[PDB]
Amino acid sequence: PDITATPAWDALARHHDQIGNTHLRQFFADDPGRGRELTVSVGDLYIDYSKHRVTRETLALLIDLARTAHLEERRDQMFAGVHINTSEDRAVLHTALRLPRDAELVVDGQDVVTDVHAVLDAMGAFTDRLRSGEWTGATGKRISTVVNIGIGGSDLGPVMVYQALRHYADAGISARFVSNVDPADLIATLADLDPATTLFIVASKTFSTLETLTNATAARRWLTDALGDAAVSRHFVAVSTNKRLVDDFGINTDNMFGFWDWVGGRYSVDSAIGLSLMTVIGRDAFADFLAGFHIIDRHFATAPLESNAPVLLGLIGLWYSNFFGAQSRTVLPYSNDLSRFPAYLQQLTMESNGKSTRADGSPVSADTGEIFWGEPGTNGQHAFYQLLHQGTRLVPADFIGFAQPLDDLPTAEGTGSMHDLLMSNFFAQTQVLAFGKTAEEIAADGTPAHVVAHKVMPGNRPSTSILASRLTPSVLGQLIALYEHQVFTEGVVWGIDSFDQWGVELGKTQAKALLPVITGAGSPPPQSDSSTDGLVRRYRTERGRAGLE
Amino acid sequence: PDITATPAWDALARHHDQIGNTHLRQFFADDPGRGRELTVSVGDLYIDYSKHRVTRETLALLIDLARTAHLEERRDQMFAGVHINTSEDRAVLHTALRLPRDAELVVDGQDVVTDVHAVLDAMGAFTDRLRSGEWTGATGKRISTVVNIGIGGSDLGPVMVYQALRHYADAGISARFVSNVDPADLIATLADLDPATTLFIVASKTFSTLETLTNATAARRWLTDALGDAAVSRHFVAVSTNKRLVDDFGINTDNMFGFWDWVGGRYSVDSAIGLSLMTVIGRDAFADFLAGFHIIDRHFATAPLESNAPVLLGLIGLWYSNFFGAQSRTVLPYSNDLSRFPAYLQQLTMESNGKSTRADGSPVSADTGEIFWGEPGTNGQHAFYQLLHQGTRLVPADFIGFAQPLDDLPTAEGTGSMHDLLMSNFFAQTQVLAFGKTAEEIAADGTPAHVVAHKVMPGNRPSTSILASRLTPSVLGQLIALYEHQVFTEGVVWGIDSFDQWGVELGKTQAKALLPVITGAGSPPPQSDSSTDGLVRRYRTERGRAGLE
Repeated sequence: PDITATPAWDALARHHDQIGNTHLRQFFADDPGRGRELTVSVGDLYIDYSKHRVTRETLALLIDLARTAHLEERRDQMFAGVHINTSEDRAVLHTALRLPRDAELVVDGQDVVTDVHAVLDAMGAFTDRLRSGEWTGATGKRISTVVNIGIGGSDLGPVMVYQALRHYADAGISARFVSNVDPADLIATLADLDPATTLFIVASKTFSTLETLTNATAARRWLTDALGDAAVSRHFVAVSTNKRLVDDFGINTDNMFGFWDWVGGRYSVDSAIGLSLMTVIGRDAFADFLAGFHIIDRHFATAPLESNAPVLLGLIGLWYSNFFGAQSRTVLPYSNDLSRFPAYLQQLTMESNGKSTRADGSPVSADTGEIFWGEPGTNGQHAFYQLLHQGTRLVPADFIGFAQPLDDLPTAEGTGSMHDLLMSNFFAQTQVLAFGKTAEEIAADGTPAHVVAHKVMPGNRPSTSILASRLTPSVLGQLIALYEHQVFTEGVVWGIDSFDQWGVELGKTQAKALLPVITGAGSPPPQSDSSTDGLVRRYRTERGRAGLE
Repeated sequence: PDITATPAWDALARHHDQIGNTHLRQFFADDPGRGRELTVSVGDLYIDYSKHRVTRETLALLIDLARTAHLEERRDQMFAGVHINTSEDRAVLHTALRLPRDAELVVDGQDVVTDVHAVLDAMGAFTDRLRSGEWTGATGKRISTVVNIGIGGSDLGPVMVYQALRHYADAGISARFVSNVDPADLIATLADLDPATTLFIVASKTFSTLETLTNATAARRWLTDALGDAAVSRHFVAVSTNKRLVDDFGINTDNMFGFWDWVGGRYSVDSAIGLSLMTVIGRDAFADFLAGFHIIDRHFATAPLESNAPVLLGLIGLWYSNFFGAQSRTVLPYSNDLSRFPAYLQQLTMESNGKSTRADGSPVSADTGEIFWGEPGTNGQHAFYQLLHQGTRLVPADFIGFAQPLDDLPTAEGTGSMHDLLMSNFFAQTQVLAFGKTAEEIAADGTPAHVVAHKVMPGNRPSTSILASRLTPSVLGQLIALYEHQVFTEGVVWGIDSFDQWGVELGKTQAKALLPVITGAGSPPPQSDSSTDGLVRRYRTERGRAGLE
């Protein structure tokens, strides 16, 4: 049914009519204990959601909305393996990817636990050979660089996760990632690499993906030109499900690591898609990574809604989006290693919840999925916080930070801690965003009167602070799972299908159709519209093709 | 005066009441020639703005708004060097940075043309020595890596620009960039570097910037531990204005390259801040870079508003933001080398126009500056276009592309062009975003009826396509200038000061104040609010400091 027509929804509209313009200064004045009580401690995460424009009543009303949407039933249905991906009629079981070996799960006649660990064991064995040097190139050398080839779910994860756990790379092998069909990507990434010490991971479920196979074939030519035709088998492995395409790409079929239809691309990093990560950090650390997801899964499934982190956060997001009209949310990890985290969340969130259709197929009556964007902390601070502070836009913000640093350096006087410098910003920014600074408060500073107005900080800019104990594989897994389940709760509330992605098909087929137009001999026929018609013609002349056109 | 109260503004509101729900399919049906006529060819740029929700009447009304805001007067006033940065009472003369040697410009008693080229010559001379090997390290070797240290305007430019013009690096020296105060940044970037062949560029106008000087001092310790104390002078240079801090950092004062108060950080890359770029591509290519800005400057200053690219684009942006309520704009360069372009534009646009105050100091009556975000094309496509296509958000989109590739590879059959593959997407995506696909059109495809609704592409998602001839230093300069002037036109219309950034000060001073709280002996006093109070305490325990607390 339409969530927008329920009493819970109306109750929230009326509530917003009352507190929608209330300032965080007043929220805190009225609610002294919120700083301690509107928090959730789970796993290695301390989650403080108190700097939000909510009362205890808001939270209860939001939770009411969740219950009328049957969040808990749908949640159980996902874990159990019912086909909640309605438009495609399939299960949604990324959560199964991180289940302990001893877990019990049979779905549609498949024992997924056994299938999952079978692949993980095979990855562990292959990867061990690489890290030990039992696996060698076509000439005698050990592999020192793994280069992943994929797009979307097959790239954003592997890259973010490699950068995030950089400190845990312990086998002297590094990784690179080639995703764009722009040939500049492949050419730049292979420039300084020795083919004899380089091994390729070609990641695609069908093994027919246009960019990936195009990139992979060019890489194969590079490898073969150097090492010969038979060398393919020890410089190429596949994360795929298609045994007959992998061979006969030249890849040995037992160097093919699979994953299933019930794991979506944007949910795939904890599957065989994480092969490159396991390569650089090892099967054990990889297992700690999976364990971190599981902690949050366990918490999502068992905790009451009132104390359920991903649910509360998802609901608070919806509060701003549907009732304040905030079009976007910004994620700001205070960690250079997490610099690709916001880009990862972009696919997770926007490809999941960027929908206009309910699961049944009826049109939505309200906004669905927010724009997600950000940059790591103390870079973003100097780039766009000006707008966060003094802009005209409501942008709920997630601050993510780590208490303990992995490595540290002294300040400029040769004492103290650069990490403490980092984190002083982490705490101050949310404080300043929330409460701001008045004209009177600025005037008391001694600022010239006519300058005061330009310095005024209106505040009321809300944030969640997530303070993890330390950046570890488990903690990374905890963070990803945390967001996966927020995405789930917002989706269920809106009644959309957040596990399909039909919106990308047409772009692919239309590109295939336009290719001969920009490539073929002789002038193109009139196109569908005068804009692409003019653009295609200019493209032809500019590529040196329209002499005679 | 308040732009929102003028007849031009009201005329636009009434116009929006009429065409605000009109679909691009109808816009094009009614206006067959728009594909050719709503374009501007300038420099090496072909700019097609026809896929926008505008009629010829919209454009005239938007241009009327511009004139009532005195865009052209303010524009001339900027070039001339009047103090349009009202809150700080200073000139805004980044445009002077790319003036030919023979140009005539005296402002406030300063001959800026002479001052500009003096610095450029000095950079040319220093940089030539590096590229030729006349400049050597403290041991006898040539410099093979330059590492820039800065934040904000002193980082985003140098990084984006190095990656964009990667193909033009021709002297065998590479570059790296260290911006975060998170020590992980410095530690990761220096890990595999030989101090004897490494040279540092420390970029900051005051040379007192907290992150930068902290990073720089740690780097100095790394360099000195290896090469000795006197080695500083040939491994450190400064882009700064403070001769007495540069020395006595240990840097030779004639290895200090300056820039002026009238160039803002987010407008500084074509100044001495571009030193690292000049190092890898040479003073000549650097001059072509500046020339590209100048072409667009010349065009901005002379072209009539009806055919003035940055003005039309700025106005169209405002149309969506102020009259459709679009909170963000996405920039999607189909080029892996331009992968950091969207992040660069984030600072340019949001730090400029994220304001709530007019130049006089009065409060704005409408939204000011949009959220800018994006990722390079064929990555973003697989990450978030799902939402662009089937989402619920209006996100005007800028597609940027290049006709000629720098280097190319064949497709998977060993013929054709990967670059043409890239560009087929470039043309198809805008086409699909604009016009979409109906239920009837999908049903005719053979799709099962109950699946049809999930595949529907509502379209009406607008875009500008910018097709540059080729990615060159000049073309990069043209693109940056193009955006600088859009930012200018939107700012002038809103009547804000887009060249100050007061909103960042408080965050800095509050971080300085919170530092002793998280660092000092003994438990912190009650903080300003219960959230930072709880967070600081958790931080202490987690860093191993609250034994006894």
